[PDB]
Amino acid sequence: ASKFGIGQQVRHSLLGYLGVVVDIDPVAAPWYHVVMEDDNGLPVHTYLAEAQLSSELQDEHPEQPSMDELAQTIRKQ
Amino acid sequence: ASKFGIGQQVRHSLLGYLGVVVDIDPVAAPWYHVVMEDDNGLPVHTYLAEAQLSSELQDEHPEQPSMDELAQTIRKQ
Amino acid sequence: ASKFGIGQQVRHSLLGYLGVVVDIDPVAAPWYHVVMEDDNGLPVHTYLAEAQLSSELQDEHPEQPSMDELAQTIRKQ
Repeated sequence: ASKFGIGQQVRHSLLGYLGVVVDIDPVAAPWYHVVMEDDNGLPVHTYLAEAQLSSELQDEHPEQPSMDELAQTIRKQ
Repeated sequence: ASKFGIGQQVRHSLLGYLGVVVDIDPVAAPWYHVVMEDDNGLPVHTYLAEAQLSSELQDEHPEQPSMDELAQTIRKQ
Repeated sequence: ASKFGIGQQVRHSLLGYLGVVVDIDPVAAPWYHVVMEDDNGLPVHTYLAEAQLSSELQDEHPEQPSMDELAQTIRKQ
């Protein structure tokens, strides 16, 4: 029903930014609420169609620790 | 009561970014929740006063299809 | 229980952007929903851990009036 899950680290298929899925909106694919670090590194709330997202393989990002921190935190909230 | 409507394509009166109104907050004008593509092209959730927004005339944006996609989708959700 | 309050002007401890706390998420410190102006000056919704935030001293920002406007408005909504 949903390709990506809440708390999963994802990347923008086009721009390649790192982010975390924080919510999903149903009703052909669903939209995703994802907190995503931009150019500067601001954890910015974005609204992205499922086709704009790709799974992030790595679980550790030393350059972007806050996104690892976010993913772990959300996976419990 | 509200100058702009949910699902309407708008532009930032100053910066000129393209966006879509996704929600409105009442109580002199109201604030708008609008998903708006920035420099890089991230559909970023912004919070803007009514005075910062202008109607977008065009209904078709080949350079920014996701904003057209967003507007149509929201106009049904 | 919470270091920063809703409606308080804050700065990103690292990047130094100006923003306003619009909501707080509990359950070791809490996360903050803060509307924050980026490079271009977009009032962007960001999600920040308490450790990423610092109190903003000044109450008047002539270069960024909308953040002063936001703070005052939210302190009543």
